[PDB]
Amino acid sequence: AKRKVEGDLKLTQEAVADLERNKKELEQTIQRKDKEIASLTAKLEDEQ
Amino acid sequence: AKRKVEGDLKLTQEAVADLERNKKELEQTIQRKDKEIASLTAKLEDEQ
Repeated sequence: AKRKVEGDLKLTQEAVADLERNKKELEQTIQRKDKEIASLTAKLEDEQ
Repeated sequence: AKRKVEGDLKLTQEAVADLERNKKELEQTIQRKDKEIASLTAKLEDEQ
């Protein structure tokens, strides 16, 4: 049994490294959509 | 040796779930911003 518990822990850890892979593939979208509105919501009121 | 590792899974599962609860809000803020940028590209073009 201890083996099963350890296996579950390993699987949960696998989910977390991947959860680093999610959180950095998403934070790039945070910065990219930040610079787009910093381009657009600057230029929209100017073209207003 | 089994006993302390059983608690370590309880530690690591919620730390996974905390990022997994941070996973859905991080999509949610992008889903909050997925719509307006595709909207303002029309609005900037309609005013232009």
